Amino acid sequence: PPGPPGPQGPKGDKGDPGPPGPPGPP
Amino acid sequence: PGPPGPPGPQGPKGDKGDPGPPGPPGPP
Amino acid sequence: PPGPPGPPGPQGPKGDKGDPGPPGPPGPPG
Repeated sequence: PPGPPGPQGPKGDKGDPGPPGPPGPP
Repeated sequence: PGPPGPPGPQGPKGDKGDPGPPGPPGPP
Repeated sequence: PPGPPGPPGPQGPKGDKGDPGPPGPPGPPG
């Protein structure tokens, strides 16, 4: 009989860093 | 009974981060 | 003998959300 399911796969890559924030107020 | 199968697939890439904080108030 | 290797495991977790971006530029001189 074939054996049990394998282990959980690795975590995905971290998402890309976000963009610079907006300018401050004048 | 056979041994455990190979590892599962790598998970998907995370979501893009948020835009950063607003910059500092301008000076006079 | 022991049977053939079994099925693949579950999908790994999604990656963490990315870091926030850098601070925005200083506002214009008023």
